[PDB]
Amino acid sequence: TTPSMEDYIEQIYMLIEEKGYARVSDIAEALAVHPSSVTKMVQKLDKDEYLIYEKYRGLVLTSKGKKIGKRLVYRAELLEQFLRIIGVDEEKIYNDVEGIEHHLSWNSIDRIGDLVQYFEEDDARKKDLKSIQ
Amino acid sequence: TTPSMEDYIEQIYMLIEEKGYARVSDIAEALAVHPSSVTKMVQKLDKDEYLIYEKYRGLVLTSKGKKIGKRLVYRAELLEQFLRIIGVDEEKIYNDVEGIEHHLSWNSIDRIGDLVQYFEEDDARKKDLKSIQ
Ligand SMILES: [Mn+2]
Ligand SMILES: [Mn+2]
Ligand SMILES: [Mn+2]
Ligand SMILES: [Mn+2]
Repeated sequence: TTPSMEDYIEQIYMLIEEKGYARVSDIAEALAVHPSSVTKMVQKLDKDEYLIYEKYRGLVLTSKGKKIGKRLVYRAELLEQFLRIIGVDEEKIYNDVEGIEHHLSWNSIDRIGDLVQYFEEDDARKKDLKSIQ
Repeated sequence: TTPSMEDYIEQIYMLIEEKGYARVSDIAEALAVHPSSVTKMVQKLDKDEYLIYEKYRGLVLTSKGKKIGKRLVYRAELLEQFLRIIGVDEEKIYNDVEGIEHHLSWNSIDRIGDLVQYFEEDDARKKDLKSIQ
């Protein structure tokens, strides 16, 4: 998966979970992309077997698509939590995560996860960190 | 500056500091790039006034090029220190930093810097973090 591919699967996952389906119109709006570009990507993902097209619904995710999707959602969520814990401007967190999410090994994600846990279990660690700012 | 542009300036800075000059041969080898691609980039950076060409030397950095270069070197160094502190596999740190460095605001770098300081001033914080792993 490329960065674009990962953003599409993650965005299709978010849509099924929150609403109940993925149509190309919703993808185009959400991702800030042209509708025909979504078509060419849906093709790639279908052939690479990340998704199926159901007839009177829209895009459904395969078994593989859903495993990848949930992993992508988790990663984005953790990175946001991480930048929020460390004190990054709220306005900047989403732009940072949008870019950095594709360029970290899972080993880094594993370790960022442990770092989040470190701060979550003792509030005094967070206060100490914030005193340095 | 694009990601490629930032990698070129940072790599030209590292070369002047460590050796004494930047030639295109050294850039091509270091960046894993074709020699004629370096030429087309040196052109961009010259026109955008990040570097000059001195006659019996090679690429020298402008005033602007050196300010940017040192900022890029600092950022890469801090991110490595950061991933090292959090326990990322040594083999993976450089690949992660190579990618993520271009997609973080300075506000994030400022805050990662404070996080590094947090761990550097009390060794017990590091031990606590490592016990979670
Ligand atoms: Mn994303
Ligand atoms: Mn993204
Ligand atoms: Mn670099
Ligand atoms: Mn890079």
